[PDB]
Amino acid sequence: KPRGKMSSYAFFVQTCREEHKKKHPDASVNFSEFSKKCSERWKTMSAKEKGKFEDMAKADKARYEREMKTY
DNA sequence: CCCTCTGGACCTTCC
DNA sequence: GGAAGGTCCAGAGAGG
Repeated sequence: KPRGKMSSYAFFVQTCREEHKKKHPDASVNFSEFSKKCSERWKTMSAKEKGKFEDMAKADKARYEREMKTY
């Protein structure tokens, strides 16, 4: 079962969590409040501050298709 | 000694 | 429109 695609937002939240952990390895992390602030941040980002992540998504999009052609 | 699932907010992909 | 299925997850149950 090939993993499902990961949107730019999925990549962004993963990255926000990697970035948050490294500087605060003491991290509580509440499902509801981590989600809210990641998406509150995604709003204040620009079409190309986001680009870094859509690229990661376009890549993982190609990955899915490639694994998909064998399952 | 060492994968899967569940709750749920939020977002994009897909029907 | 809105379901499906991603991201964030600790702890428990299932199994090597």
